[PDB]
Amino acid sequence: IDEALFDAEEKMEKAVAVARDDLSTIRTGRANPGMFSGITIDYYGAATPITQLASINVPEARLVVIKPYEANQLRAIETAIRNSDLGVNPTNDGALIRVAVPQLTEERRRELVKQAKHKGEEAKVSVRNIRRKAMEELHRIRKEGEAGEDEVGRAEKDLDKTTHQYVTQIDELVKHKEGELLE
Repeated sequence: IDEALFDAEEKMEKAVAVARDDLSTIRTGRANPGMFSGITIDYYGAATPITQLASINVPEARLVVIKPYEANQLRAIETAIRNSDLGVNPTNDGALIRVAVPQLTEERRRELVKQAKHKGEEAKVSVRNIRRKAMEELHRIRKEGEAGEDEVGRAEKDLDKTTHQYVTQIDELVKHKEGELLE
């Protein structure tokens, strides 16, 4: 009973954390390092995220400043940022890549709102699957008479509450993202 519930809770929480970082990769007004994570260059044979290859810094609200660890990688990093879906055009002063974040077209906000809702959908499905796995275990325990009927009844109601708890948190994260998109 306990192994199944505690493990389910621990996994749900990881899944919520995973969703939080997933949403943080969405292009938004008020730039963040997350939106750069998806972007990747050919780094000596292996595609590498430029989150790994540079130090992203966000001074002003819609102004990003990026410093490549190995200077000769600037061109490729700046080119990757140019050819990404971020809708930005970088410049450089020989050492630092300067990225100006333009305002999103209302035409592109709904599109990124739909991506934020989809990422939420993914994680909620994953939370539901974790519940189902724990729930099947609870059903097996009752079938085999490995715990009292009321004991499992209690665990079932606890498991449901926990699931709702974490499905809502995901909804909250998406609502908060949808808000950041329409700002």
